[PDB]
Amino acid sequence: YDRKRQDKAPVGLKNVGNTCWFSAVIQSLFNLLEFRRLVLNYKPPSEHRNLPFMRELRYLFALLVGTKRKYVDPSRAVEILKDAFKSQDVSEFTHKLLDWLEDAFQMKAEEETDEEKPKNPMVELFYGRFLAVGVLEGKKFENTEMFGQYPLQVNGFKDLHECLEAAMIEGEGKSGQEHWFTELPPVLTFELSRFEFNQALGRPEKIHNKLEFPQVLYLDRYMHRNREITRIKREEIKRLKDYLTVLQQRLERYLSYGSGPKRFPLVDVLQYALEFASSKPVCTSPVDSVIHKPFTQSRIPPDLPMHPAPRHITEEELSVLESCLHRWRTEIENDTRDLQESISRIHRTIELMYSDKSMIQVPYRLHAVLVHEGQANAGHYWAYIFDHRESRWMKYNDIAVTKSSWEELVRDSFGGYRNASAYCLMYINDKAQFLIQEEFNKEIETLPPDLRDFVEEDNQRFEKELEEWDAQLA
Amino acid sequence: YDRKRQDKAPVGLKNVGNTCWFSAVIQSLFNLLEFRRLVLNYKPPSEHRNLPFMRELRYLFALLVGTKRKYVDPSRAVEILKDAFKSQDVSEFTHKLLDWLEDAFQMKAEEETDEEKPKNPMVELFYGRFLAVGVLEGKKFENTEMFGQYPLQVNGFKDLHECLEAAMIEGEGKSGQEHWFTELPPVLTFELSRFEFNQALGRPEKIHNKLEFPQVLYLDRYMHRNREITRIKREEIKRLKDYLTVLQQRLERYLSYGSGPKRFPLVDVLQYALEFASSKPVCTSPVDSVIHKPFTQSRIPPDLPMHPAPRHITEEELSVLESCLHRWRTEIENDTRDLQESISRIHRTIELMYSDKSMIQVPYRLHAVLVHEGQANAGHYWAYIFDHRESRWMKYNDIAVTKSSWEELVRDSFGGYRNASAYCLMYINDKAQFLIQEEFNKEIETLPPDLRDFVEEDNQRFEKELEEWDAQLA
Amino acid sequence: YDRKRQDKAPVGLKNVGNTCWFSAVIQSLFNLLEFRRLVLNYKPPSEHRNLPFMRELRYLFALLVGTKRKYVDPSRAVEILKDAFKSQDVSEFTHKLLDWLEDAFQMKAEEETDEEKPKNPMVELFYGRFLAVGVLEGKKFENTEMFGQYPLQVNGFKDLHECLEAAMIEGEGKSGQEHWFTELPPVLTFELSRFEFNQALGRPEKIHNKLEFPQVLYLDRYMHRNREITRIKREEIKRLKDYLTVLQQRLERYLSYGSGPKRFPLVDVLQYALEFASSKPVCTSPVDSVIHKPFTQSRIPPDLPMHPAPRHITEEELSVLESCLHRWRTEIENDTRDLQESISRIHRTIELMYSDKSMIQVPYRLHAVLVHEGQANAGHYWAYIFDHRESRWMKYNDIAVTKSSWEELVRDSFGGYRNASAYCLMYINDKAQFLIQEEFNKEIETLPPDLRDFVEEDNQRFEKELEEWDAQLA
Amino acid sequence: YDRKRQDKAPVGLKNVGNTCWFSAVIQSLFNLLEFRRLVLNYKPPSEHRNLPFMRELRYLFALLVGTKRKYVDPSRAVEILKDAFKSQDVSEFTHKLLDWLEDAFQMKAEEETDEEKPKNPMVELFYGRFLAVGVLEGKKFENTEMFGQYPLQVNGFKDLHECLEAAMIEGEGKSGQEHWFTELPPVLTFELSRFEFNQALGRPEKIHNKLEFPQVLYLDRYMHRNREITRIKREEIKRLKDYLTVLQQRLERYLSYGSGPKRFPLVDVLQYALEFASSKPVCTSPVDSVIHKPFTQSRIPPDLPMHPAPRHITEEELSVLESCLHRWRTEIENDTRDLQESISRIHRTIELMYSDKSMIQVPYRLHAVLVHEGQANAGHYWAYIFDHRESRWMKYNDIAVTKSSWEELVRDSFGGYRNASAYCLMYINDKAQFLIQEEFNKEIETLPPDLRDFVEEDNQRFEKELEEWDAQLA
Repeated sequence: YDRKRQDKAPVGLKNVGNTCWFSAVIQSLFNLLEFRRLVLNYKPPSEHRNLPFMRELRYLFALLVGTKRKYVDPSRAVEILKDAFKSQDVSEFTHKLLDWLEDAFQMKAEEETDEEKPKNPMVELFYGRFLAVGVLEGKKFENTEMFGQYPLQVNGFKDLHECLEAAMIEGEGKSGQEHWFTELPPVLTFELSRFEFNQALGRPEKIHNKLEFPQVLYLDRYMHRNREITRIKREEIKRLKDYLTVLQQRLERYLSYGSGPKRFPLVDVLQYALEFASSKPVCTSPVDSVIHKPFTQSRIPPDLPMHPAPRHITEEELSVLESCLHRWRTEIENDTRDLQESISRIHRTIELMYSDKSMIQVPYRLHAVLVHEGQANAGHYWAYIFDHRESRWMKYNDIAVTKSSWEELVRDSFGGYRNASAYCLMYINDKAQFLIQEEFNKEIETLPPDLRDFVEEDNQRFEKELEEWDAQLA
Repeated sequence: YDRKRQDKAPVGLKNVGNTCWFSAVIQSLFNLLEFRRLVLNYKPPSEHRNLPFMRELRYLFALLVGTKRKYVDPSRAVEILKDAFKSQDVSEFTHKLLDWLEDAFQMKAEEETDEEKPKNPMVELFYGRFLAVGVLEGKKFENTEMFGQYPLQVNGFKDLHECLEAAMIEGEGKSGQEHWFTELPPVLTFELSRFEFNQALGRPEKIHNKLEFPQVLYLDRYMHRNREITRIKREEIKRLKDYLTVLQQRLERYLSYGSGPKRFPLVDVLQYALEFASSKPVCTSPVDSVIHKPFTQSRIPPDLPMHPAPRHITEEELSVLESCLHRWRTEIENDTRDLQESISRIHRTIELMYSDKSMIQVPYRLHAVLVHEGQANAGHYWAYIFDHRESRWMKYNDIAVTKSSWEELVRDSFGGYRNASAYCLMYINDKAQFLIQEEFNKEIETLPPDLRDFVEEDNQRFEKELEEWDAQLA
Repeated sequence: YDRKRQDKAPVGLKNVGNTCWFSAVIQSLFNLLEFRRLVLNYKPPSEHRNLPFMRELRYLFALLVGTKRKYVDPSRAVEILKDAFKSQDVSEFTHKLLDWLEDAFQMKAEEETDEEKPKNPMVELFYGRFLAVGVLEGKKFENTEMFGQYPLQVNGFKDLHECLEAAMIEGEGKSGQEHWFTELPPVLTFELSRFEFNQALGRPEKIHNKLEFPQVLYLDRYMHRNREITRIKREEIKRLKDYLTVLQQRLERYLSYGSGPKRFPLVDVLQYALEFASSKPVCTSPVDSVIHKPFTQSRIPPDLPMHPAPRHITEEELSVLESCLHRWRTEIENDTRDLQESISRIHRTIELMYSDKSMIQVPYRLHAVLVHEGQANAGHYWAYIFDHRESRWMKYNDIAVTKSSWEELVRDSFGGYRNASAYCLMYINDKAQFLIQEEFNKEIETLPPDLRDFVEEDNQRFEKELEEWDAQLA
Repeated sequence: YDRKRQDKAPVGLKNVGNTCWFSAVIQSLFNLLEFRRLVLNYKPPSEHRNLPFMRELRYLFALLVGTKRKYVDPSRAVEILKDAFKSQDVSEFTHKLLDWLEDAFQMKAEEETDEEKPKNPMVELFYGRFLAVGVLEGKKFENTEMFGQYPLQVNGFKDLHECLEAAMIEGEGKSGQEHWFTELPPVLTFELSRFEFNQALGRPEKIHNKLEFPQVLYLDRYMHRNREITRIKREEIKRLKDYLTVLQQRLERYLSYGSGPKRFPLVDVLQYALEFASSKPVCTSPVDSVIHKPFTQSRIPPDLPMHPAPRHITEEELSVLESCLHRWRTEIENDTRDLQESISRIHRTIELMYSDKSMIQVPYRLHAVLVHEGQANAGHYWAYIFDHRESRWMKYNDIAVTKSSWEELVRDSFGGYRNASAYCLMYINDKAQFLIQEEFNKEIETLPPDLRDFVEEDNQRFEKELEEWDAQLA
């Protein structure tokens, strides 16, 4: 019973009161290096639980870098935003934790207002600004606004793009609105709300559709720059979707054919008709070591007529049927093929609509995925985070930080597969490569003298416990 | 908080360590009046936990008759057979409880061996004797044996008779065995073992087939008296079952027709063929307030050709098809009918095989059903018991004895429906009407002076608690 | 090959060009006696295919009464309304056939305009008049109108009443409309349109919901007389339906419980939890003739721990769980019961809403049901008709008129069960008992001298063919 | 209407009386070059329909090589083996067609018995010899025998190897038998019999299990050479299969857990228990533009208690449950993982058992696959054949020879997917590369002078029809 790091790995967090949402959200910010620098180069500049929190955060980050031991107890910092709702959501606890930083980095960026007016390095990372072409009542309206995480809703949609286009267009002398981005943050986050009313049940629940999202997300379609072209693509998309719907309907009828309540493939009914016509006729079905030549069939049953076959049939009734059906069967076997082939193409076309230079210009690496299993109020949470340097997806589940994969991530995050599902996606701008994923070079020993001390004391303190482990063999 | 009987109802039992199997089995014996007399007319005659048990049983029966309060704590008596396995099944606990009585009623029937040799009134009720026509190895063998509850196994069978015939015949210079009853007990019990190995799983589990049993059971087929006729019926049964199997196979083919992996009703394939032939032809399906007269149809769609229809067709291709199919359809529509009708009859015949005078002569009332929900070692148990006098099925679940029904009973007991299922059936001989269901007449006050006292003391003691309930309003 | 009537049964019709809709609709009018009298007491009074049709109809009715032979060829009469669309629906063919009669009985009721103005005995039977409380635009509007068959639409509804209420109320400064009957015909017909668009498919198809209808239909709720009370019931109905919806939602959650995508009965999860807690603990599951006493169980497996069981458990962890779950299980087992019981009651209440004297006063016998299997343009049709006198449902399928049942009728007519389904219901007023189902008494030989002759000639002509059948044995 | 070859492609066959089995089997032999040489270098050497057949075969092969036109009418040759059953199977028609060749190549190999005794070049290709270690009755027996196509049966098996091992071992003082190959043909064929009795139905039908087979088949395990090692592997295989069965059983219980008839994943029951315990308590459930911060959730419902939650709960009932379940859940979540992981490994191990040098030494290219859709007597047939030179799978369906793929082939041949399924597999020895797939080099014009003439005449004759096609524009 003495378990430390392993070859200087990443360190997890023992979360304390099933408040895992913390470890999830922290580990995401911690692995975003620029923000980690910001938190370590912060001192209290000279709601005021604000500042002792960020001190203990500073202390926990320090620990997360230069501890020798497997995990840390962040409860020191948690306890702070915990009692801060006394005198009660899970997504308010965080909303405050972001206010605290937003406000606290405003405070320490106000040390150079000696010759100046404000500018906030946290708000520089997360927030951006989108324009709103709102033709809201007869007359046109055009509001540009600030935005944090863009919230997206998930019901119905297959992929993220689908899920986003539709989340940015509302309505449409007919009122209406459409968004476009003006300025993206470098650290772009999305919310995926799966909550929806369940009429069968009483109340609103998590939807469970699979919703898939890319490792690389190209945002260029969603901006004023390409406002003109996008809008033109979007028509063609719709007019195509419209088309395949007709093909899909017209296909369904081949596949699911019949006037009755149970319906079968037309292919199969024609095939099975001719089988019965071609069946050897009958009148009374209510009372009763060998060497094989190359292309032969052993075991082929005797051709004794039975079961259902027709009672009689002309030679010139048969060969009419055989002409008619065996022709039609092929008329279907192809029409089906052509309808599937027609659709595949139209799908392909829609896939590629936004796919070349000019529209492959604003790429984003998926950095972190926050996933949640369980009920609305009470869940478990955890996170997937890209290593970047080692270039591998890492799964941060409270104490335990495992090397993971995209394939694994997918099973948890997309939904449908497990009970779990993703709720925050966190993308970072590829172009802003090192504004976020740099390591300020000069040439544990990478920390301010404040923290470098504490972390080393607390190392040594934990070291003694190991001297005491092999000294406790005798 | 003071709840007594209601209009002198039946009284339940607070079972103590999820040992409900007790309340179940006791309440069954208690409601069997003759046995209840026996237990009340027993005094210790002059493994010897045997006797103080039966004293406390005597005391609990007394209570069950003449208490004024809703239930009794039988733990006094339970505790006795509980520690009796120290120095561990649930179906050994009972096996001992029956030994105790069997042995203890032998003891007090040995008070009149002054001029005599033995005879046991308990063993007179439960036990009977069956003969064994065993042609076990070349030569014939014929063993008559005593039997308690006949154990039956349940896998596969629909009804109890099926479940019993097959449980009494084993095998068949070929070895073999068959049982017949010689002497039935008046109080005939059956075990229904649902345990069987589950190859998919590891280990043996409860089967869940529905298995149904009658309110009145006629045993005459199962005896030496009718040995000759039964054996003759059993042939005809088999030779009929054999027959309907052919009808059922030959039917299946009409219903589930096709050479492929998915197969459909022949009726429907012929119907849907003619629909397609009769469909209005087409060449290019891969690229594109009113008064109503009596028998009209509004809303009948326009006849515009579409979707799948054939590319061309002669007038004399059509009317060949129409002749051929519309004929065959009717050839099937009838063959089906005749095959179903043939089967119904054969079923009927088998139902009635053992159904008239000479074979309606040994009837048994289902008296009690013991049912069990839950796993093999740990369950819940309860019982259904016929009132006889009030003539209503009563559901005895530990503390709570509710007026119930045959329909309800059926849902718990038969299996398939709920998780629960019956494991003991307890039938009583109709002819032996009052040897069991009498009430020895003379003309609470129906009990020996011993018990009449205790029960009345303990009444009064419980009465004071009620004086203390309305006296505790102030 | 000579097949005549059987004991003077009813006679069918060999329909000629899969125009069965004729035999269906005719046999319905023929069995409605008053209308049959009308057609036989019609002579051409002195679109003029009108009159030679009705002559051949007169001749076919005559035949249907007094033929000795099994069926008749009505093609003489069919041919007439057939070519009448040359110079093309199936429900126009009939619409004309009704115009012809409607107009032709107007012609022969105009023989007593010598001292008078019109009155039409056909129109007297079929047609009625309904009022329209239409609050159509701000201001109120109130139109009474004539009506033939009331057309009803079927999607969604369970029973006919449901299917009718909703068919008589449209909408609802908000526009709206509601119908009530003013004057019912004695011979009240309804259309059941099952056609609806099928978005999955291309085009509109037959719906297949089961829709049930009564043998006796009480119309009183649907009239101005009870306009006040009905409207009051309809509120209470709605406010109850509203209520049970809440009960049904709140029930669903007990039955289909879980945060995940697959959800199970809460009962079962609690039951299966306690089974696992109560399972005998284990640490390493990834690498490895007897007399039976009455209430015992043979074959109960050994209790060897295995498979999944927990790794460890306190005695005071167990009995907390056992207290908590075994309590909750019962809290659910009852809540479920109470919710089902609550619903049953509310259903009952709604069933009886319109059920006593004052609302059991306008009864209608279902006289005939017209059913149709097959596609929109091309079907098969047939009819069920109540005998009244013999008091038995008769199934008229082209040539073949069989004794049938309500149970059989139900399978064809209601939908869901077979491919077939009913499209016209024909009810008759119970009170107008003999205006329709009389037989004008005086005391084959029940026909005018015209027809009595022809029918007897044509009898004799058919008789000779039978003299020629036993004379053709030699 | 004049359609010839396309860029000198392969030529199909218009089969004549739904006798496609011919085109199938011929095109397979034709594309096997050595056999094609044999048939072209055959002249009648000097049942005697034998020889004029092979003349017309010679003529049809000639045509298949050097025709300019799209297909050929082989009916000349078919007609010959057709009437040869007059004075009636489909797999006798072929059995004769192979006898004819077998016998006819014996005849023309008997032209060099001037100094010799026999040797047959056809029989050299197809036939081989297998040994039979038969311990048939107490004493051992050892028969080596000739064999043509090895017939395999398909029920149950997944892959061909499985399907073959089991087809070569029969039984096992206990009788028994096992085969091993002694001498393989270079052109090794297998039969896949899918016919089996269908007890539910009447009679034997095609099974539809997917059965998969490789493009490259390594036969070394199936021979006397490796008799010793194979037998040793086969034990270890069995003892492993035995093992995973235990793992699979022990897994099933985690996944499909419950005492009742419906059973659910243990994971899910524990998860859903804790959800309900953790549900916010309740007493009466039978009667009643914003900027979002980064990691927040909008739309999270209010926490108002409802529906099912428990009636009450201690703080120290809760945290016992939470300890107990949240622990156990993880105990399962891992045990599952370990059991799946254990199995994957054991599967892998079995896959590789026969997989390295010494057992990768006798490789066979799948050359041709013959597939058949339809009923036992009446089917459609077609073939897939590897090009070798162009190195692409070609689908030969009567007239129409299309460029195809392994992926496509798989859909037709393996079964389960379509109605069709493969019945002959034809493998060729990789090592015997050119004994079969050579082209005897020297340096249409590749044919004897006999055939070179006819084929060119018949070319020119067909050429005139094209002069007549553009000359028939005017």
